[PDB]
Amino acid sequence: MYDYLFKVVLIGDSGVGKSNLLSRFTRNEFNLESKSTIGVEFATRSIQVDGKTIKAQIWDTAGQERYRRITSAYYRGAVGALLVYDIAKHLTYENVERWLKELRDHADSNIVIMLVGNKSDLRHLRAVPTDEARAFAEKNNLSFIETSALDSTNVEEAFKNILTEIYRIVSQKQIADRAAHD
Ligand SMILES: Nc1nc2c(ncn2[C@@H]2O[C@H](COP(=O)(O)OP(=O)(O)NP(=O)(O)O)[C@@H](O)[C@H]2O)c(=O)[nH]1
Ligand SMILES: [Mg+2]
Ligand code: NI
Ligand code: NI
Repeated sequence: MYDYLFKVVLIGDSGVGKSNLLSRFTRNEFNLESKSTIGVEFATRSIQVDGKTIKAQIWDTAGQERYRRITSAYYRGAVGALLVYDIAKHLTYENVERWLKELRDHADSNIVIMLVGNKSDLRHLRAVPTDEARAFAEKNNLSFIETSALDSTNVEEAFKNILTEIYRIVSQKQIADRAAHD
């Protein structure tokens, strides 16, 4: 059983590690040789927030949109988005703004967004300083975390954080809504 089913979509440039974040979170698995994502995939994991069972339904799709535009169907019903860039590849961070516009175009206007700087294990190749991404996240009302799907750092935390924020929002909406029914 679960108390909540939260659809959370992974978005971000191809190669940033979205599928490995998914595999790490849902299966504790990581693949150095993962290929670009076929179509759309989702995987689930349930976590407890405030003693409630939150079932995360995490969606994943290839980041490259040149030939294949992500439709609103991908974003539809999503209450969270993990907007992932690769800390070692500045272009993926530069594209965060385009991903934010994609969210505006395709997703619920109140979608919870977490900026995720993935591949923190590549600190020797870091192209995006943490405080820069933080400042950007703060400016854009995004939560922010750096992860490494490879070494697992902050992967649990990233998902738990976004899911908790979503939980906080919908649990409060439920209380309000119940009152409307009363
Ligand atoms: N060093 C390091 N490599 C990572 C990390 N996460 C993913 N990678 C590597 O980055 C490459 C792309 O990962 P992948 O998860 O497939 O990226 P993606 O964002 O899903 N790509 P696509 O959008 O095209 O499906 C793979 O070689 C993968 O092993 C990480 O945290 N650290
Ligand atoms: Mg992928
Ligand atoms: Ni679009
Ligand atoms: Ni109602």
